[PDB]
Amino acid sequence: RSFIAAVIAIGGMQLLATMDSTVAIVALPKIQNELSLSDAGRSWVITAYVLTFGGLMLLGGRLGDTIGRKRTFIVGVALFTISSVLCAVAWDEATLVIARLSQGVGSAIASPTGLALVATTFRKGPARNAATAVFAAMTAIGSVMGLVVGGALTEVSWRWAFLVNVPIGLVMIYLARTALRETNKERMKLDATGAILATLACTAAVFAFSIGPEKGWMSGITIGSGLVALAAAVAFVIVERTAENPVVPFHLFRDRNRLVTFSAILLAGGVMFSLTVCIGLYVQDILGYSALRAGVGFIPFVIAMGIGLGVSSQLVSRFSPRVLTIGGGYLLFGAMLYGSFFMHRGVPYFPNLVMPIVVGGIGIGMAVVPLTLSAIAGVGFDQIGPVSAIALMLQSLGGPLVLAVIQAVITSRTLYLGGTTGPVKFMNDVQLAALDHAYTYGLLWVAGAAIIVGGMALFIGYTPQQVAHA
Amino acid sequence: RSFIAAVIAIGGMQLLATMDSTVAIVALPKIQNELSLSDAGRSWVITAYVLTFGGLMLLGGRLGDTIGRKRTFIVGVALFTISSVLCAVAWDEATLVIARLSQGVGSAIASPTGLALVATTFRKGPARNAATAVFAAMTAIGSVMGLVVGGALTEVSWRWAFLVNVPIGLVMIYLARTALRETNKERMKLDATGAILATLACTAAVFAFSIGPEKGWMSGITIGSGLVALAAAVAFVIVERTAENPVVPFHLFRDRNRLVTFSAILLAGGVMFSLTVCIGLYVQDILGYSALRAGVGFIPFVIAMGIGLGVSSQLVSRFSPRVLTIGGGYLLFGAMLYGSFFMHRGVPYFPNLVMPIVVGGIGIGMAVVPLTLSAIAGVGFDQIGPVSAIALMLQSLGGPLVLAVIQAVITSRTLYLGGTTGPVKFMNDVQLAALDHAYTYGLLWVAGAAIIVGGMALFIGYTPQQVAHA
Ligand SMILES: CCCCCCCCCCCCCCCCCC(=O)OC[C@H](COP(=O)(O)OC[C@H](O)CO)OC(=O)CCCCCCCCCCCCCCC
Ligand SMILES: CCCCCCCCCCCCCCCCCC(=O)OC[C@H](COP(=O)(O)OC[C@H](O)CO)OC(=O)CCCCCCCCCCCCCCC
Ligand SMILES: CCCCCCCCCCCCCCCCCC(=O)OC[C@H](COP(=O)(O)OC[C@H](O)CO)OC(=O)CCCCCCCCCCCCCCC
Ligand SMILES: CC(C)CCC[C@@H](C)[C@H]1CC[C@H]2[C@@H]3CC=C4C[C@@H](OC(=O)CCC(=O)O)CC[C@]4(C)[C@H]3CC[C@]12C
Ligand SMILES: CC(C)CCC[C@@H](C)[C@H]1CC[C@H]2[C@@H]3CC=C4C[C@@H](OC(=O)CCC(=O)O)CC[C@]4(C)[C@H]3CC[C@]12C
Ligand SMILES: O=C(Nc1cc2c(cc1C(=O)c1ccccc1)OCCO2)c1ccccc1Br
Ligand SMILES: O=C(Nc1cc2c(cc1C(=O)c1ccccc1)OCCO2)c1ccccc1Br
Repeated sequence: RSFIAAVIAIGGMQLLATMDSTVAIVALPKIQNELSLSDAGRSWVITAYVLTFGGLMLLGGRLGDTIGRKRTFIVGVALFTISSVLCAVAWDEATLVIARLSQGVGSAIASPTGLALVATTFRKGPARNAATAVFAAMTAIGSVMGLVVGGALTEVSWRWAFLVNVPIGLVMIYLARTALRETNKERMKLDATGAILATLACTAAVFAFSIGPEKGWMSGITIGSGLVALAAAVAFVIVERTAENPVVPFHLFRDRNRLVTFSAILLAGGVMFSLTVCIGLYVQDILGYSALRAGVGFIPFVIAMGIGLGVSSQLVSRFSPRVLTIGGGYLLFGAMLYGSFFMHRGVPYFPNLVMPIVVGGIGIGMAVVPLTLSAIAGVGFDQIGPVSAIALMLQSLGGPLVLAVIQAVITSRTLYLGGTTGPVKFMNDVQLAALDHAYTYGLLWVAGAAIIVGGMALFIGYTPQQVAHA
Repeated sequence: RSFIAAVIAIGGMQLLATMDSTVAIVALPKIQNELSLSDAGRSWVITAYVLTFGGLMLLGGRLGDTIGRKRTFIVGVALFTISSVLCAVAWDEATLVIARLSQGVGSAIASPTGLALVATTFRKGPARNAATAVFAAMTAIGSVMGLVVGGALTEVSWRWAFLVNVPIGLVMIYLARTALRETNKERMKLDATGAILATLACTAAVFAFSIGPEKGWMSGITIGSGLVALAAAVAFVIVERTAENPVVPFHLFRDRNRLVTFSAILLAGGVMFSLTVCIGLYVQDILGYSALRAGVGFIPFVIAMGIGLGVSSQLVSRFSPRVLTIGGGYLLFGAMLYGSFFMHRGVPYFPNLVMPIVVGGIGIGMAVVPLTLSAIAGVGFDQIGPVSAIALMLQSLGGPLVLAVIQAVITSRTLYLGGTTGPVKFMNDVQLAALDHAYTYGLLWVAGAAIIVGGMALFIGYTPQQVAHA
């Protein structure tokens, strides 16, 4: 009971953040019908959460040291649960933006502390391997349940979908309080100036990136904000040289195996993000599956991923992360190749969707556990805070960068085959066939990126003694 | 009985040529101890066959159009059979060279005609697909038989190893005489100047490439012969402009999927040749399996390849050559990755050699049939000669080019890990471990080359109607 409550409590914010993220995507069309926030306002509800999630994440890593990791986990999760209630009673556009900003602040504080808790509470060995498998398991369970919950009761209203995080948020706070021990260490002074410039640089960079498409990549407010991001980043690096208790220990990423590992998760997160988005839009637009049936159809992904994670936890103590990452990616590579050739519209479910999803899930499950263990391998307790934050930050940062290239390929080929860059709701059934072949073509580009990820996975070079022993 | 005698007869030269090559490899050390031809002559027995095999191949493609494809097949195989008897009674170094030259001339005349017989004897449809599988099947049966026969009765004498080709050589002539019909077409005049310059250019290019390492890449006989190859090649291209009945129809390779397909088999053949040479030296030097037990240990490869060829022959009428080539290569990719991580000296047979060999065999067998069908797809009868000759030539030309890069990587890492560039018979068991890990490393570079082959295979764009229908 003590072990089971511990792993469930630690992985709670992974369940909440991913489940809330998918519910937001499902409920975004109906927010437009009610609030009438226009097409400009459609992205602010998504970018508001992302803006402060990425802005405050590096602050949230070191915050667990100077206040405590367990208290930081409850405080961060509690703010998220409260923010979801305010989000579900939004009056207008302004209230919904402030509510989404508050959720990201709560999730920015708690997400790094969740992975840092994995590193600290469970001693290296089978306990950390099992905890890592469960931590990555609830990441996938949340997203599917978001589709099912979002797709199930979105008909009655979109407000009820957001209130569903309150029962889950409260039970995780109850489990965390009654199953985690506040290890009383000496509190460490926070880097005031170092954290201010990091938060300023990250928020400004995200603002410029998000606001570019809306207003223009050279208008002046985009590059103007990017100039402030560059200025803060340079001043942050200069100040961190002589900084005590740094927000980012740059000296730490000189091991020649931390850089390789942290470069791998950066692009591996980009491949995973572009894969979920592309498959999500393809299932929604081409197949027309709807959220409820799409969510119920992805249950085999969760069961398949659970098998891959469970197997890999046992295998990580005998095989190095190098082979397991390549072995898992190899399975995913076949699943995406199969889905790149036999994925026309109207194909049945069992032979064409159950198999590649199940095979791909085991590949993702197998490769996630070794990467997570090697990310948090051999750091300490005074430097595990920021290192966990950077692993989350690089995972999320690689999403838009790779996906931007992929979406350009979808758009380029959709015009080449004959198609329109408008909404799917107006298509000629031949422009819609062009879009069908554009998505299937871009899946090869995602496969090309996955090859590069495996290319630098060959430089990881961690033995299983460092990551999953003692 | 007519179909079985036909397919066995047509692919007989592939059995002879491949089997003879492996027997010469196995028997080379014992030829040295008797004839005492020194290290300089060690390669002249191998390069003499290759020098004239590549030199006369392009002339042998057009030779069936002016004399007859059935007559050319019997004459070529008969000269190979007669040359093997002379090769087995060699008195000294000079006569062994002349005997190997005569074998290559017979193989150069028969090999292009053998693949031309596949295209012309069997109508497009299930007959050609089954004949292609058998044609490729007996290439691998021949290689493994060369190990088993070479390694079995090498003990008594190496001369008996070369006489084993006479019972097989005679029966393939008998089958070809009583199972192939001489389709009486009008004989087409031969290109005199074009064939002469093509033979001169190819022989000089091979002579310069072969004699380079022995004498040096800049001595004057290397670039001097290379100068003759370039002068002949340029003159050959000039006279082929106004050539009636050309030896190489350059205009034919402008379809944008003939170039892609023929570039695939060039580098696909280079990948395959480096894979057998690297695995052959690894098994010989590191594992110390000896020829007889190595040959018996590769019997699962023949059975595994037979399953792959048999499955692919039925699947090629429903799936395009694009997906089958990628599907076959994907299986080979996993086998080579598995062998690149869990292949140390001293590992057992069943878990570490039977599985990667069987999986790799099915992968190669699956990919071989679609490539062969698309290579000979949509040509005719008056241009099938040179097209098949070019396909055999590019397959054989890609071997040394890719293998030169792979061997350079093997050597470089052997020194990096701490090793010696001498023979394996003097090793310190720590320099042999460095060589062991060098071969395992170079298997990754072969896997990188296979990926590039897969990328080019996506541009084939043949439907199954063009290659395996009607
Ligand atoms: C991977 C990082 C490793 C380092 C990780 C180390 C760094 C520290 C963090 C550790 C914890 C994170 C791991 C969590 C598990 C991995 C995430 C995941 O897997 O989560 C499920 C996902 C939705 O949840 P998420 O919100 O997490 O999504 C991803 C995030 O957004 C961005 O990472 O859903 C899917 O799997 C999509 C389906 C997969 C398809 C399989 C292939 C079939 C292709 C056929 C084509 C058919 C259609 C045609 C189409 C054209
Ligand atoms: C101490 C350490 C070191 C010190 C420090 C030393 C210095 C650090 C080195 C950094 C990286 C250098 C190169 C990185 C680029 C990637 C390599 C690459 O580009 O080459 C990939 C290679 C060949 O192919 P290419 O054709 O590209 O090469 C030829 C030309 O590029 C084409 O012209 O392929 C492979 O063998 C990879 C095998 C695995 C792939 C199959 C499975 C998928 C992988 C995992 C996915 C995980 C998903 C996770 C989701 C959960
Ligand atoms: C492929 C061309 C397609 C276009 C073809 C179209 C063009 C026209 C011609 C068509 C007919 C040719 C096809 C014949 C079949 C393919 C050849 C083949 O397959 O023949 C068996 C081969 C020996 O016969 P060959 O003499 O023909 O050899 C090749 C030639 O020399 C050059 O092509 O043996 C082997 O398979 C080696 C073992 C394979 C290993 C599998 C992966 C395991 C890796 C684990 C590593 C463990 C050790 C570590 C190591 C470090
Ligand atoms: C008609 C069909 C057969 C055409 C498809 C063949 C090519 C047009 C495509 C198929 C896959 C593509 C490759 C897939 C992956 C990549 C990796 C890509 O790099 C990235 O994804 C980098 C992402 C980043 O910027 O962070 C560069 C192009 C490349 C080599 C692509 C080059 C073009 C390729 C070979
Ligand atoms: C010892 C540890 C640190 C592992 C490090 C190995 C990697 C640095 C190797 C393994 C796979 C290699 C790649 C495999 C194949 C290729 C294709 C190669 O070009 C070819 O087409 C090779 C075949 C040829 O034409 O000769 C260019 C380098 C590259 C990307 C290689 C670059 C170096 C890589 C990444
Ligand atoms: O995120 C997952 N899907 C999606 C991601 C998206 C997206 C849509 C989806 C959908 O699925 C979907 C939604 C409504 C109706 C039909 C399908 O539209 C914007 C970009 O992001 C996902 C969750 C769990 C498991 C696998 C996945 Br692919
Ligand atoms: O040609 C095949 N092997 C070889 C190729 C070689 C080579 C050696 C071998 C051997 O095997 C071998 C020979 C003697 C003792 C032990 C092993 O030395 C020079 C370079 O070429 C082969 C044949 C059929 C199936 C698979 C293969 Br890999």
